[PDB]
Amino acid sequence: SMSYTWTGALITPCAAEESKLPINALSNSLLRHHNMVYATTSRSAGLRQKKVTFDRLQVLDDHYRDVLKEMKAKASTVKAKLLSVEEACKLTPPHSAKSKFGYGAKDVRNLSSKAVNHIHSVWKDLLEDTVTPIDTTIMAKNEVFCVQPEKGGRKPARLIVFPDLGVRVCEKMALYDVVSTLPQVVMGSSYGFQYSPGQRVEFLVNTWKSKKNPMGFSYDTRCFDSTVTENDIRVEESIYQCCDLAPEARQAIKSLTERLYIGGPLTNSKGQNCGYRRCRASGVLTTSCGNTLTCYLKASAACRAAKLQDCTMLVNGDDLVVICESAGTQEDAASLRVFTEAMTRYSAPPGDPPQPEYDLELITSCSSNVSVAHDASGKRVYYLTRDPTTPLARAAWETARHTPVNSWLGNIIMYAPTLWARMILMTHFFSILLAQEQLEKALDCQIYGACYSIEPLDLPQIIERLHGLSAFSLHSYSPGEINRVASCLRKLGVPPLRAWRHRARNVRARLLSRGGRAAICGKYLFNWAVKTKLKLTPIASWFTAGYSGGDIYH
Ligand SMILES: *[C@H](/C(C)=C/c1ccccc1)[C@H]1SC(=S)N(NS(=O)(=O)c2ccccc2)C1=O
Repeated sequence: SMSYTWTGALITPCAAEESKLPINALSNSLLRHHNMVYATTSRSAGLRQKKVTFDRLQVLDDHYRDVLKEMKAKASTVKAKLLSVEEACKLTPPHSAKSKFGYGAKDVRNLSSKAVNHIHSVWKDLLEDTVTPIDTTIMAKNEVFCVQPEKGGRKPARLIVFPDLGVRVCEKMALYDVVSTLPQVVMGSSYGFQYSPGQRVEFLVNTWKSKKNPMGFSYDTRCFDSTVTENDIRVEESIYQCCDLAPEARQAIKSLTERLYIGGPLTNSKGQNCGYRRCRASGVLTTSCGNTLTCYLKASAACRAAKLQDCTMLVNGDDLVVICESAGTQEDAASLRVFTEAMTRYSAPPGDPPQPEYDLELITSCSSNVSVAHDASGKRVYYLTRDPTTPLARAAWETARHTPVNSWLGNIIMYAPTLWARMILMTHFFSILLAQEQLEKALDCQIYGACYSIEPLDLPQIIERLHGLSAFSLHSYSPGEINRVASCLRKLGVPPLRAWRHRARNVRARLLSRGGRAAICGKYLFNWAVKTKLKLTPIASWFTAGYSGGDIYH
């Protein structure tokens, strides 16, 4: 069936959309080429609609059925419970999209009688009606990127589809415990959201070292959400139903699946009918869990079809990486074409064809690649990094414009061991926080899809836990990494790393002169900036599951 059917009505914005980086002294000091930074808007929605709209002709075989049978067996050992309205309300983000029935996120969090009444009303309706399609709102996402001349064009806006606030609260009650506990049990070590950054790089390295003749490859599915069929979503439900569940939970899950997840009508911000969806909605609670389960199922089946030896997969929604035993270059290449053929039959063709890689560092999965550096003692340390272009473009944007999004803090947290996050991001932002006396201001930031409120002053502690103490002592970065960073800075017009060392020394001194956590930040985060090193001793729920698009607040 067609992933989407459109009426003609346009995907419209709900408010003014900023698209260009303003000339701002603060952002200019970080990146001079402001014209290269842009934010996607609803104006490119049509280009995205065109790409995500196509016919899926899914054909399933025995390998697929065998894997599914094995997954359900594991799911049978899981027990999940319903969440109380109170529990679901507390998981709702403070600035979550308000309901169309006279109440908003604040009313929900506060448990206002009106919000609570509508929620119960929606829940009861889910139990009584398991057929009538639930309405959803389709919008174009506003995300920031840097122009890529080689790509021959700007990135079109991504589309987000989500149901009313009342429905989202019900989703939580019916499936939050399921999507938070089931994945790990069914996919074991392959489930990527159970790992902190340090555990992830450890799993990748250990997995690679466990093979005799290692070969790995990432598989990029073209428009994954669009490739997810009604049957995929129903197979997903059958997996949830294998759990030990409460009677109305089963009914709620059946109802949500039939009325929302398998598809439904699309409505723009103006209230007009844009069409119908028959694929995955990017903006529901089960998006992450469902995509991960589906990707895992198809990929596992495809590994068997391709006859790959001693395969180990790591999955995070639609992001997939496989590490196995090589059979030779010509044979590996042929095996991958077979793997791709199977995925295509399962309704999951590739964007870029997968390529066998024989060097772990050359594999990009979850937009990251493993790299190596050395700690104070010269000991080899593996860590995850990535081209810093997008992070820096977003950092410049967030410096110039008041955005409720703080991707820069997420980047420092997740990529703390990198030379770019340490020398550039930490330096630039702590300088700003000092000038504005905002060191104590808590900022919201997404981690594995969930929203957390984080204090920048708690970074040292957070980093030690997520990466280990070595994150504050890494040096002797690989030639490849150093070159990628340097090339990125030239492209964006970002001051060279040496210019950052000077700034960091000044910032470090200012932090040390301040009290408590501030001095700890100066000592641990900027020890790299001084020759006379200080002694870095141990400083005196984030990685359990994925929730991208799930409207979750922790
Ligand atoms: C990829 C991913 C899991 C990246 C990763 C993990 C650990 C260390 C470094 C990178 C996808 S899946 C997902 S949800 N992501 N958002 S995140 O919150 O995990 C994140 C935020 C900022 C920087 C890296 C990851 C991913 O990025």
